[PDB]
Amino acid sequence: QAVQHVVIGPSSLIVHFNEVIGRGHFGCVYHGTLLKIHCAVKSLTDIGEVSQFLTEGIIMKDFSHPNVLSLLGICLRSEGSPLVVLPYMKHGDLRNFIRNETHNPTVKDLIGFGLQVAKGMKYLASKKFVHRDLAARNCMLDEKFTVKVADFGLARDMYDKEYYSVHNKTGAKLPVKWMALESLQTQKFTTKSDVWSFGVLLWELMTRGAPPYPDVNTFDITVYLLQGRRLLQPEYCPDPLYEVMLKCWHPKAEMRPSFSELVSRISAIFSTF
Ligand SMILES: C[C@@H](Oc1c(N)ncc2c(-c3cnn(C4CCNCC4)c3)coc12)c1c(Cl)ccc(F)c1Cl
Repeated sequence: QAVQHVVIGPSSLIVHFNEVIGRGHFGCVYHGTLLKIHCAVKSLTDIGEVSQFLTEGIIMKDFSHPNVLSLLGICLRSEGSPLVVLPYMKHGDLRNFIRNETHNPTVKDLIGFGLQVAKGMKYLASKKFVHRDLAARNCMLDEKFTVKVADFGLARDMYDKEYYSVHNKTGAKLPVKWMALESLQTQKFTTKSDVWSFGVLLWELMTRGAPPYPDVNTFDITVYLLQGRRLLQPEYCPDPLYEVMLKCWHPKAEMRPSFSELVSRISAIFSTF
C-alpha cells in the first residue's frame, strides 16, 4: 500500500539486458530508460525476502540530496528477479574518472570533489545513516560533474572485488584499507568510522586514484595503524588539507571531525586555493 510511490509501473521501464555496465556479487547492472530518464538497472527468492526488499526500498526512497545518489524506484516482476532502478551517472565512479587519462581535473577540481562528498555524507549523517563503505569507487559523477555518494542500501554491493578481503572468522568481505581502526578490531561501524574512510577518499583524490597502502598486505593493516603509521601527504595535496586527513584518522573516533565541520573546513581550503 505505502510502497506504491517506490514501485515502477508495467510498461514504464525499458531495460537493455544486452548492454551490461556493472557486475556486483548480488546482481548485474544494465542500461534502462524510465518514463525520459536514463537509468542504471540492477537485477537482484521468496515472499519474506521480497517484503524486506520492499520495506528498505521505502526507507531509502526518502533519501534526497544533490550529493547522494537517489533510488528512482523498484520493478518487481512475477516471472523474474527484482530490478533496482537508479539514475545513470554519465561519468561513472570517481576513482576511474580521476584515473581516466583522457580527463584532466585540476587540484582545485579534485578538492571540490572531496567537498561534495562531505556534503553528501553530511546529509547521510544527519539521518543517522552509516555508509560502511565510503570510497572513491562508490562515489559517482553526473553530466555536470556533481558527485553523488552511492553504493548503500538496495544497490549495496562489491563491484570492484579486488579491494575487498575476507575476515576469516566472520566470513564477510570488507574494504580493510578504507576502514577505521576500531572497525577492523570490533567489526562495528559508526559515522566517525565513515569520517576515517572520508580521509582515505581525500587521499585517493589528491593522488588521482592511487591505491592506499600498496606495500602493506590486507592482513597487516591493523598492526600498521596500531603502530601510528598513516598515509603520506600526496605531492600536490595542500598542507591544511593533509591536516584535515590526519584529524580523520585520529586513533580516538570521538576526536575526529564531523562531516559538518569538514564541509566548513574544506570549503575554506577550496575558496583560498
Ligand atoms: C549500481 C551501479 O550504478 C551505476 C550508476 N548509477 N550510474 C552509472 C554506472 C556505471 C557506468 C559504467 N560506465 N559508465 C560510464 C563511464 C564513463 N564512460 C562511459 C560509461 C558508467 C556503472 O554503474 C553505474 C554502480 C556500480 Cl556498478 C558501481 C558503483 C556504484 F556506486 C554504482 Cl551506483
